[PDB]
Formats: sequence, structure tokens, C-alpha cells
Amino acid sequence: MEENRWFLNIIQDGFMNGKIDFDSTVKLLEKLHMPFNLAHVKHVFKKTVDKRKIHTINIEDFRAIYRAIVHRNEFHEIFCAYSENRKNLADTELTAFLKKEQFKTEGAETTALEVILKYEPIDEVRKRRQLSFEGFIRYMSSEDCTIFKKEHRTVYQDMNHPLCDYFISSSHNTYLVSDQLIGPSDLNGYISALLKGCRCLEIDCWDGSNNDPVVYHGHTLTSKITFCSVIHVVDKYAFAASDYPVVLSLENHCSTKQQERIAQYLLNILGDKLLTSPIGDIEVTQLPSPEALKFKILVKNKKCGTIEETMLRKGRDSHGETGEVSEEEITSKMKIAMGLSDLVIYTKSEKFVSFEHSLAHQKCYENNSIGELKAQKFVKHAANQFVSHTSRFITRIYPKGTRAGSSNYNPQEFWNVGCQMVALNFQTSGTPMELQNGKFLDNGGCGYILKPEFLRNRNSTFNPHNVGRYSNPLSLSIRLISGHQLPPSNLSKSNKADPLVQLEIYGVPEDQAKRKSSVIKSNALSPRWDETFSFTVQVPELALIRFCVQDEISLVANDFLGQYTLPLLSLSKGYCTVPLFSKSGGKLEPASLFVYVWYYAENLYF
Ligand SMILES: [Ca+2]
Ligand SMILES: [Cl-]
Ligand SMILES: [Cl-]
Ligand code: NA
Repeated sequence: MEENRWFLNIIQDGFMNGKIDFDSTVKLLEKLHMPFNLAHVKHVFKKTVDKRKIHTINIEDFRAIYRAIVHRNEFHEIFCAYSENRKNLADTELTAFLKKEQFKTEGAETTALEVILKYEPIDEVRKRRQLSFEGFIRYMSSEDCTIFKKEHRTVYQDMNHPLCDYFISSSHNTYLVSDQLIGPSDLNGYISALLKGCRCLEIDCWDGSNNDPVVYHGHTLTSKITFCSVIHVVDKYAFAASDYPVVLSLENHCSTKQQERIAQYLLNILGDKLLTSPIGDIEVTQLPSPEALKFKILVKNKKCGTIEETMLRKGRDSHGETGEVSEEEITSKMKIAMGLSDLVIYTKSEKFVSFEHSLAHQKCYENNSIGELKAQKFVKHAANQFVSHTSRFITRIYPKGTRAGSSNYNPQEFWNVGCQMVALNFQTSGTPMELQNGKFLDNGGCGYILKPEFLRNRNSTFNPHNVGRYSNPLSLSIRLISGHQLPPSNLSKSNKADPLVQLEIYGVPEDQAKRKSSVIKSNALSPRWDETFSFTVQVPELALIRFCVQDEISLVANDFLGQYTLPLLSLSKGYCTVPLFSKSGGKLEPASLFVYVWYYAENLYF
């Protein structure tokens, strides 16, 4: 009666010209501010008017449509359990639910009040400090109840360790927005990457006409953009999504005259953002922290000579001075303008020879770039030497040169041995970028994640192929309860799919796992599984968990409906929702799963 008056109050405006068609039904549902899938609404509307002359609906029809799309049985069961089948939850009943079923302890009497004030739409009920079913569905569908832990949505990790101690969000050939051979270069590559909190961007520099450097993929048909315009974009967007330092990975193919223009543009456009001298003493023996370098941009490039020479050359104009460096950097001796060489302080790109050579001779401010194929050989045959390397030196992996369509390797292979800059083609849809985007949700999306302790100890014996005494076993149980408004199959003429859910663990080889639910026939709107999945994970700090929702098409084919990936240790506990993303990386809202999550680590217990 209260609920009904609230509801009529919102929608009745819509019926002022009598019964409404489909386009008006849609416009009216939006007034209730719950997201809906058009195909689902279209279906329930067609079933409502199927055997009728006019294909219009009245107010009672519209209520039934709303109830079918928005109300969820799985939420009703829970609500009636805490309400004792009353119409509303008392504030003490809601408190009970928050503490016992979502483990939202410490300030639960507090959070109950806040849930009501934030989500209860019926003014009457809100004033009695109660929650209606309408308010409960809004709360349970909100960002307060998603599976990613609220505490991980801010920068919570220790940001005061040396730079080498972090995983760093890293993009390959950032200027490309499609393939590697014939598609465009575009400033949007840089804008998009930076807005996702990417910290290490690649710029391939080539000589332009008019003596002005340009950016494109050398020896291809990709279009060109000006170097100048890339630096203007970096100036505007570097710190849009994160406070933490950006690295510009320059792959230089310019003549020395155009290299001087590179240096000038960097200096003049970026100003005080650009790091142009050591923070401390000039004899650098460990890298500064991300915290020490907030709001700075660092140049990664080849360098001729010492930092000491750089500090001396600052007393004069260095125009016309050139060095020699050990290679031209290309995807698997050259002249350098010293004006450009002199912008390199903590991020000197150094040719890789061997792990032994690096141990003997490389400095902490020297990084290495290793192609996919070589790095995979080292992971397979020398994983602990690789860990020893990455604990000391910033290491960048990039995709092999034959990936001319911008496909990506699996990045988890390299994170498993502590590689800091695992560079991906950010533009390309696929599981690699889903793992990347999931991983770098953590630590507030700032693009730096502190590596586990066993990858930072310079004398670690960690081997991902045989974890042994580094194991920290975690037991995980996930109840898959339901799905809601899943995207219909591309083949359904109405609103059907045959959904199943695959749960995946990515991590060290012994932890990798796949589980599938049963297939539900012909129900995308409200499939109910109630199925329990169990895992043990030996190295939870490196693990990512992915929910992959598929449509069983035929005996030999499943289609992708949506997915979500996050770090295993960022899982919320108790009842929560899994938001889903399309292959393009678009939000499929309202498509969701409803689960109950519990896990514990063996290390808590004597
Ligand atoms: Ca490149
Ligand atoms: Cl490819
Ligand atoms: Cl891919
Ligand atoms: Na552009």
C-alpha cells in the first residue's frame, strides 16, 4: 500500500494520455533509476501484449513488467529471512544482515542508518529508519555490494619503497589504436591509456619533414602524429587518474638534430613535471620511491655517460654535443644528442646480455627491455635467476614483433617472476587485457602495485615452478547463486541464452584452475545455479580470479556473454555482486552475478 503509493507517485505522469507503447515504457522505466537491458524489457512487454488488438500497456501491466525485470527472488528470500516476512526491515534487522552476511563489522548500527539514508526510496519508510524491499534491491545492486573490496579502491599500499619494487601499469606502442602495420597513430592511444592509470607509455620517434619529429611505427603504413602533440597530451593527462610518476619509454630513431627538438619539447611543455636531476646525492645507489616522485615524469631512453657528467654539463649549453650508445632500440652503435641523454636520470635503458653480466656490472638506475620470446625461455629455464634480476633492476617485457595485429601474450607469466613493466597493446580485446585491467584495479587504480616480499628480497630463492616453502595456502569457497539480466545470445530472437559460468584462477602454474557451472537452458534474465566452487591457492598474492559468463551455442561452441577479473585478495566476503564487462571492455550493467564468497589463509593460524 505504501509501496504502491510510492510507485504510482513516480510513474503516473507517464499515463496522462492513457496506455503507452514500448518507447514510452522504456522512457518511463528510466524514471525509476534502475538500469535495464532493452532486450529483456522488450520481451516482457511483448509477452504482455501478445494476444491483444492494441500493443499498449496500462498501469497494472507496467507494474508487472517492473516486477519481472527488477525484483529478484534471491534477494526476496534473503529479505524475508531478516524481516520475518514483514514488509520492511527494522534498522536492527538490517544491522544484523550487514554484520552476519556481509561481514561489515565495526560501525554496523552506523552503516545501517547510512544504507537507509542512501538507498531507501520510500520517504515514509526512510523516516521510520526502516528499509523496504525497494530499498534493499537498490542497496544490493549498488557499488557498496560489488565483489571488489571497498578498502582496495583507494591507495592503501606502502608507496615508499624503491621503484623497482612495484608492478607498473605498462602499454606497448601506445600511439597505435588498432593493428601495427596499416592502422592509425592517434593521440587517443595516450589519452585512453592514461585515463586507465597506465604509468609507462611508449613513444616511437622518427624524423619528420620540416625538421620536426613525428611518431608512427617505422617502416609501415601507419599514419603519423607529431611528437609535440603527444607531449601536450601527456602534460594534460599524466596525473588525471593517478598522482604517481609516469615513465615515457622513448624508442629513438631520430637524427641528432631532431633528438634535440625532442629534448626541447619535453623541457618546455612539461616544465616542473619533468624530472631533470637526482632527488638526493649524485651517486645514486637505490631508486627513489613512487611517493618521492609524485607528479613527476621520467624519461626512459638510452644514455651516453654518467649522471655525474650530466650534472657538469648543466653549467653550459649542450646543443651540438653528441654521444654514442650501444644500439638502436627495435622490437626483437647509434648517435644520441646529449641534450636528450641528459634528461635520463633513474631510467637508463641498457642492453641486456645475461643475468650474470647484469649482476656483475649493471646499476640500479639501468633497466632492460626483453622481448616476449626470449623472456618466455628465461621463465621456463631460469625462473629464479629472473627473480634475482627483477628484484634488482626494472625490467620491461614487450610483445613479439610478429603480433602485427596487436594481439597480446599472457602477462601473468612475467608477473610471476617480478617483471615490473609488462607492456601490453591496451587497444586489443582479449583475456590478456582483462587480466591487466583487473590487476591494476588494485591500490586505488594508481598504476603501481607493491610486489610480494618474496619477489623484493634480492636473495630470494622463489621459483614459480616449484613454490615450496614460499607457499601461503588460501582456501576459497564461492557459492554461485544467480545471474541477472545477462545479455541475450546474438542468435536469440527474444531474450534467451543458455548461460554457464567459468571460474578461473591465474597465477603460479600449480595454482591455475578452471571450474564450470552447469548450463541453464533458455534463461538469461534470472538463471539460478546455487552451485559451490572450492579452490586452494598456494601463492594468493600473485593470483587473479576471473568470472567468465558464456552461452552454450552448440555441442562444439560457446559464445562470450561477459566477464570480470580482480586480484584474489581483493575479493569481498559474504553476499556480493559480480558486475560484468563485454569483450570491448564496456560495462554490461545491469548484467551481474550474485555470489557468496568466503576464504581464509592458513598463515593466520598457529
Ligand atoms: Ca616501439
Ligand atoms: Cl597479432
Ligand atoms: Cl589478445
Ligand atoms: Na591524433
